[PDB]
Amino acid sequence: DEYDYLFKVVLIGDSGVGKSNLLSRFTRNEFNLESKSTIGVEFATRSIQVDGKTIKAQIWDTAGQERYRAITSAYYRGAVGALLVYDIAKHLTYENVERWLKELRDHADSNIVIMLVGNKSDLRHLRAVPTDEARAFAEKNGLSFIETSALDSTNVEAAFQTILTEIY
Amino acid sequence: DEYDYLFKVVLIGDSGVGKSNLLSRFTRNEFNLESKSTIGVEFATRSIQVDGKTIKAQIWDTAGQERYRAITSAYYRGAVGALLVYDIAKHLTYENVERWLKELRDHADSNIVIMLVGNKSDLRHLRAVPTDEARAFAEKNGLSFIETSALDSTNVEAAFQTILTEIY
Ligand SMILES: Nc1nc2c(ncn2[C@@H]2O[C@H](COP(=O)(O)OP(=O)(O)O)[C@@H](O)[C@H]2O)c(=O)[nH]1
Ligand SMILES: Nc1nc2c(ncn2[C@@H]2O[C@H](COP(=O)(O)OP(=O)(O)O)[C@@H](O)[C@H]2O)c(=O)[nH]1
Repeated sequence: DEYDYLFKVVLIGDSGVGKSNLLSRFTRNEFNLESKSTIGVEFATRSIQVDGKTIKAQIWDTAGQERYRAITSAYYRGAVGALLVYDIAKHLTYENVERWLKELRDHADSNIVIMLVGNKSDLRHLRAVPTDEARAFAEKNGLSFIETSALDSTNVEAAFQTILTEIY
Repeated sequence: DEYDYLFKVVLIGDSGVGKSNLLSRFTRNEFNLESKSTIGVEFATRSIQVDGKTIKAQIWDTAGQERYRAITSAYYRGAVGALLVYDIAKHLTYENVERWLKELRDHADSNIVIMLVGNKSDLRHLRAVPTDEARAFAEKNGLSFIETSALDSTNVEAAFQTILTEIY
């Protein structure tokens, strides 16, 4: 309705890291243990205050199954921010971060803000990716970093708040 | 990208009529009693080889929640087809059809192909909307008509095939 800006932010990362739940957690405060992730591409909006300004954060997610030219273009088109997500309890998903970074470099707009997100922090008892290793990688590649839990909500609001503030 | 044509078809109608399940049926022949409907807007693609050609039917669905210019325009933009859905066991969802037809009128392309769909035909013992009446309304408005059951699959693939044939 009435707002100041509209920013599109896309979620990327291995399937199963919790992208659909970061989306639902942030935009509707909903979480599902048994995934209700999109079968294709999905986006939902959340209005949030940033520096007094009302921003409509339109968050995108995908199963990544469909990759024909048209859909891949539509996904990144206009995106001013990207949350590159991995699962702190699954090292493989972090090992794939390098590839997702290249993906963004090959399809995203040049001015896109990227933030590395280690999701499922509530599973720290089974941690597979040391916070320090991920943070160091984040710094060396010039991008913000934070660990979240869509499950218990820790840092979810902060994560989007941060990337949105970096874009504005 | 190796198809011949890309047709965008949108699903509209009251929430709870079964749109997310028509989408899951059309794309993966799957049905969920426990709704996995999108929380905002989502689209998935179904590939079908017809006339030696290969067509990608990009089906869109909506939660109907988010309602702000930007997204409303993007929803109908480029759509060559529309499935206007109601629940045959809930008379109110049928009453709203006329109002849904109005939204297509001033938001969708004038030449968009519209098919009226009476879903949940498996709940015949709870029917609230007589078939002949719905069909008469469709007839008078120049709309195709069919009753489906995303739950037991009846006429779902046929409804899809019908509108695509009308669009192609
Ligand atoms: N423990 C835990 N599970 C999570 C978290 N976020 C998502 N999940 C779960 O992990 C699975 C995969 O999540 P899904 O959201 O479908 O992620 P996607 O495939 O990346 O989009 C589901 O079982 C979720 O309930 C989280 O922060 N903590
Ligand atoms: N009996 C019956 N239930 C259905 C049918 N299609 C969908 N449903 C159910 O009715 C509810 C509403 O469906 P949902 O797909 O989320 O429709 P939406 O809100 O229009 O997008 C869900 O519990 C579905 O499982 C159908 O053909 N028959």
